[PDB]
Amino acid sequence: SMKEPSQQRVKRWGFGMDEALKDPVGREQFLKFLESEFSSENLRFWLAVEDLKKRPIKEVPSRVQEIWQEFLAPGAPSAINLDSKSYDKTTHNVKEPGRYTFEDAQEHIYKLMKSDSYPRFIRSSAYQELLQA
Amino acid sequence: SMKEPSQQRVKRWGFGMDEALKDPVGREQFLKFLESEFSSENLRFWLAVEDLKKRPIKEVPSRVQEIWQEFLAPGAPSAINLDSKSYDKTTHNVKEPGRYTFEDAQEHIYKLMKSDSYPRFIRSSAYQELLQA
Ligand SMILES: [Cl-]
Repeated sequence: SMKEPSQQRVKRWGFGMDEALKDPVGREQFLKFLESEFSSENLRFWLAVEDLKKRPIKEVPSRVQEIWQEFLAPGAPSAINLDSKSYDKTTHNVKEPGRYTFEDAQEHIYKLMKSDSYPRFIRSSAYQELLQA
Repeated sequence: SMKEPSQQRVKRWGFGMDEALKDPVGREQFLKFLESEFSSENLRFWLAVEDLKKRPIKEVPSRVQEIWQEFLAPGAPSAINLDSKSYDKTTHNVKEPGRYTFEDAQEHIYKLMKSDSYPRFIRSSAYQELLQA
């Protein structure tokens, strides 16, 4: 059987959330507390996403839908609150898997073009000749 | 046959990149210009991602892979430059479709637990009782 956690081990859980989460007993105690006050949805969602990262790839589509059904869908039994930006991204990912793969890259490239490609075009002889016409 | 773009139309492309892009003759001219100076990869990538967002969903995985191959894979013929953050997110999405569906939400929730769930656990009787006894 497991040995009683030492004083130092228990104290170390109060040094930061990562400390508590990496210790399996610390993590158990953190969750048990939150359940006792009906406030565990956030940690349970975090743990469900951690589990998602380890699953075999062919399982991902069904597991993604399970997490959405449990935590984020309409009427979800463990509903969590997100900021609008992160909610929006998530819904698009769940409902349109793969479609938004390049979303952050595309926003980066759009911003660059506004500062480089497009201003060069407006300055070009090609554009001036179309103005004339 | 098409008529020559009026002076008013050509002028309009100068009120913002969005104006140039939504006019299909403006888009054509912008691209033609960038190709003449060998700097069109950024717009070509942008246009490929716009196209992706219109494709049927069953076609999205193969199309995602085709965009990765043309602009982003090793030795891509139309290689683009991204910032590290964008490139990391993109690679994960391409190589592990679906797995990072909840990335931004999980980060939101992780940071929230640092300010809410975690402190509540440490100040609880449950934790403080352990420490004492
Ligand atoms: Cl409290």
